[PDB]
Amino acid sequence: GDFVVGMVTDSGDIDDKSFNQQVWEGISRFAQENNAKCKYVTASTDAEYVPSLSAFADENMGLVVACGSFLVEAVIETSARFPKQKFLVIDAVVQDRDNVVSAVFGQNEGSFLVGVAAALKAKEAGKSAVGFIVGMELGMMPLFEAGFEAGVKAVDPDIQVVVEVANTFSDPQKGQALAAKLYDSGVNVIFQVAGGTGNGVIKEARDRRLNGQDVWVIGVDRDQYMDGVYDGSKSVVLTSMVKRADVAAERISKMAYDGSFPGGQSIMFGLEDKAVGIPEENPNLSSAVMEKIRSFEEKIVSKEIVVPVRSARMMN
Ligand SMILES: O=c1[nH]cnc2c1ncn2[C@@H]1O[C@H](CO)[C@@H](O)[C@H]1O
Repeated sequence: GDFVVGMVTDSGDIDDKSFNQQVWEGISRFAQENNAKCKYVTASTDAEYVPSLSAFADENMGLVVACGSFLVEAVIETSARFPKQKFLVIDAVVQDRDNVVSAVFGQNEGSFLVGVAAALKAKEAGKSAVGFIVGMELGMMPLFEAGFEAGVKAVDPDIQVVVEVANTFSDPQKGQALAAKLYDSGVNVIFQVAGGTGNGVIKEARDRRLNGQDVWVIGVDRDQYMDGVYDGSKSVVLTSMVKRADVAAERISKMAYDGSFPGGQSIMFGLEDKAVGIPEENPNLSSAVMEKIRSFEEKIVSKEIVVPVRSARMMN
């Protein structure tokens, strides 16, 4: 009865205020605007990955969307079994499948920009360390730390980045504990790249500011400024590393619907497509800080500066 897009995620939550929420929102917009339909399913454990993709393929969906590095192995296999079914992989790469499109993001380039903002706010308070909390480090996740460190060092090579890994994208309690550990050490800015877990990092920052501690958090995926309002007016969110997975999902769903699915291609959504970067409006960033950030953004887009894909501590 309708062209249908089906989303399979490893997360039990599409309202994570971040990544899964952006993907579902993009699929939802495509459906609403094109008189089509959509649905999703959660694959909590990997024993569910293959059967979940298979069921959708068995219903002859217009497009099957798989989110994240965890589902890659299952997509690689399943796409070969259903050569006529179109699949879209977000946040990972699949090769040798003419029925699969891989959407990847230049998140190292966008993270460079919030690294500049972080280093400037830290210097403002005489701090020589900033924090970074990441959900997991598999797949393309290391790009966030690589770019964040690069942006911080571009401002002041002496500022250290202190890293904490949660090893989960769905545990806010853990996010809060790791944020408390970093803030208790004297850090005043933390960039969180942790999906649902990250909501706990934002909560901890809100609680600290409420009681007079001059701390900040940088959000991810969505513009999380409102998520950080703690006293009715002010927000603890300095800025956010926005990642338009919604645009990717919506646009590729439309290509599938129209017959122009770019099967077998990896499409990079980067800083020049405005697919990653910071929000257009930033109440907590001064015009001077904004100028510095846009200056760097221009050099990255022109390739005058190339942002690494792995941080110093992860390189030989
Ligand atoms: O549930 C998830 N499954 C896989 N990856 C995720 C999930 N949530 C978040 N990310 C990854 O972490 C980054 C920051 O939130 C997201 O951009 C995405 O790359």
